[PDB]
Amino acid sequence: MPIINKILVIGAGIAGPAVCYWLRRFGFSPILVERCANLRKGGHAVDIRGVAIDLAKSMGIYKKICNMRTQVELGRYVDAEGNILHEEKDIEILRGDLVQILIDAMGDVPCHFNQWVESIKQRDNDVEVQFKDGRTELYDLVIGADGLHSTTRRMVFDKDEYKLTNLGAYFSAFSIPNYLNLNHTDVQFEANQKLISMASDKNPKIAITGFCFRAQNVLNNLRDENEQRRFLRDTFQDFGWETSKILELMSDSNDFYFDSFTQVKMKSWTKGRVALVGDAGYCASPFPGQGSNQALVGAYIFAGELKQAEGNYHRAFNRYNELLQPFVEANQKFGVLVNESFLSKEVAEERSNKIMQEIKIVSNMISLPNYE
Ligand SMILES: Cc1cc2nc3c(=O)[nH]c(=O)nc-3n(C[C@H](O)[C@H](O)[C@H](O)COP(=O)(O)OP(=O)(O)OC[C@H]3O[C@@H](n4cnc5c(N)ncnc54)[C@H](O)[C@@H]3O)c2cc1C
Repeated sequence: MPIINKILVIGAGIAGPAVCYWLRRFGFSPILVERCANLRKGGHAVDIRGVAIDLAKSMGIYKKICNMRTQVELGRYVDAEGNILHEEKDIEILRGDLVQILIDAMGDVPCHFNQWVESIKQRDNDVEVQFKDGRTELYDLVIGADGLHSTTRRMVFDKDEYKLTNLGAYFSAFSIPNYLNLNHTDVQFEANQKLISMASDKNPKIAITGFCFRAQNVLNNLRDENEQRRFLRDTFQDFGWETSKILELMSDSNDFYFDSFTQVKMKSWTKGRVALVGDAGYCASPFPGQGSNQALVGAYIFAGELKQAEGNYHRAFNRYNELLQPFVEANQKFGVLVNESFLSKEVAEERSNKIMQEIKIVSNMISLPNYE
């Protein structure tokens, strides 16, 4: 039936650039748009596991990813005065490095920045997208790759067609000058169900920080970056160790990110000519560390099923939904299990090791169909 070619992909994270790669490789014409003025490369290291590694090999990015893998030599745990409590010592790679690798591998896929989708209107034979500058454009399909808080999901699906479950924890990531001269070293301070960390590895001039904490009934409006910064500053006031200096340097950080630990549950990730890929449809929260693997696997399956459906997008979408659902369900379950213990050392480590082993295993329990 009618050929599908022109496809809008909204968001340039992991899922968006990955699905553009596979759509273009399989003979479609994806167009990538991003709301931010440039690529957002902030964020902590991610773990590429299992069949996603085979995808990286097929994508010709495996060697690049191995070359960019994290080299941290020393984990260090300290108390509020900086006394050392303890020291320690699939691919782990900084999120931004993976984003750039995927963008680079994309080839000739137009990538547009500072783009604001206002509305998405499904018509008989296409989807009409209006942008906040008044422009209207037509696409055969539209893909939300826009993350946990997906604008696309909100425009396309009714509120009773998705459920966000906030698990009661929040995290932040941002970069600062490496003022403690950490050398391939990660330092972490934990107290009172809060956590702060700082690590310098890839770049000796820069340290990436992270914050983790639990909160309930948040009064603040956390959709705004300034309110996020404010809530973080207020939560960690008087926390100890290096928190004060880190929060001071945060004012000049250009890669700030803040979010909740939240799972997205939907009976379907697709509606008509619209599909969600990655956190937009299936976020499992950071707890199991599967966000990137889900994005990479979902991208491949989405594009493959579309290729084989030869115009029948509803059939492709149904198979996409069905084939990825078991992996997502497993990941979300493991996320909830991790939640139950997050914020004796031996018991805790033993329980954590079992879950991580099981996460590693299910990452290898996906069949990747042959689309070529
Ligand atoms: C800057 C950044 C930092 C992150 N840091 C961490 C971290 O440290 N730890 C962690 O566990 N997870 C982090 N995440 C989430 C993590 O990347 C995801 O869990 C997953 O790995 C990949 O999901 P995704 O590609 O579907 O969505 P995301 O990586 O969230 O990417 C979404 C992309 O869509 C863009 N976007 C959003 N709305 C619109 C719109 N209306 N129009 C166009 N584009 C839009 C975003 O700006 C972003 O580039 C981060 C996400 C971002 C964007």
